[PDB]
Amino acid sequence: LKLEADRLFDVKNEDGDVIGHALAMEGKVMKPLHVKGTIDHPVLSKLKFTKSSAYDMEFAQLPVNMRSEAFTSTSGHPEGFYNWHHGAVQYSGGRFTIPRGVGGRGDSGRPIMDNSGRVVAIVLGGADEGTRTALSVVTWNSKGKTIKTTPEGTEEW
Repeated sequence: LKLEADRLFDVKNEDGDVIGHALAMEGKVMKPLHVKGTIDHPVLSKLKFTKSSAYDMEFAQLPVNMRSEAFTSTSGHPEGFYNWHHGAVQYSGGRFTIPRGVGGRGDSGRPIMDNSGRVVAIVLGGADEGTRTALSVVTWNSKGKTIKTTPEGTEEW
């Protein structure tokens, strides 16, 4: 059996469709800015969100309590395979890549993470490079600063 904390939340549209996800990580609730909807959570949906347009990110501070049920980011990540909801992701030459036909609407927001459980990046969109989809993500470098990879022809999910 799998018992996993309160970290990934649904973001629904007007009639209720899941159009994206929001995550608890490093003391903040966060979600892609382009995802226009409401976080499906009684406490989280009422918080005041700060807009970070240069990274397609929108974040608010995790309530003192929820602070323990949260992910953790990680700077150092070599090439190789990673994990995500739909299976194995793939860091290769500075860009993550998943098979064609896997990514789609509602997949923006979910984390890509290692085997140790640290979040490497968060998904935003994808540009199809023939047989694999290159991912557009918010990732982070050695001295903290977050980077924002965006492939050519990326259509945000």
